[PDB]
Amino acid sequence: SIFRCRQCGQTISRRDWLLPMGGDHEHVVFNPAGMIFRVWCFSLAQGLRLIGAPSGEFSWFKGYDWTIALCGQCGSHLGWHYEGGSQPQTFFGLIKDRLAEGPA
Ligand SMILES: COc1cc(N)ccc1C(=O)N[C@H]1CCC(=O)NC1=O
Ligand SMILES: [Zn+2]
Repeated sequence: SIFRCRQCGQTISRRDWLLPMGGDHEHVVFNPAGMIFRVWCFSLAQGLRLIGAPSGEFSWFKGYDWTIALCGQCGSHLGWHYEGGSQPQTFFGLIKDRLAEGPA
């Protein structure tokens, strides 16, 4: 039911907050460095630190700009916050294998 940071246990999100963007909460993507991510979209998340200002470059999600989202506790890269778009205006794309799932 709750997702925590796999490295340190910081409280991050909830299964209840999964968001099906374009029909699926799961999206498999690669960046310009060829890294493949299995990204789960969430309407809401907490315990992150968003670093820098948003960028639209190479955005996986049409009409959204991204900011890097670290674990606010341990600084591990957990995904991205997306903003600037429509319906919803914002959401989080978190890297599923960087989270741990477990009880409330
Ligand atoms: C400018 O993107 C990068 C450049 C690099 N040299 C290395 C990595 C990234 C990177 O992971 N970009 C991601 C951000 C999220 C997004 O939606 N799409 C991406 O492609
Ligand atoms: Zn952490």
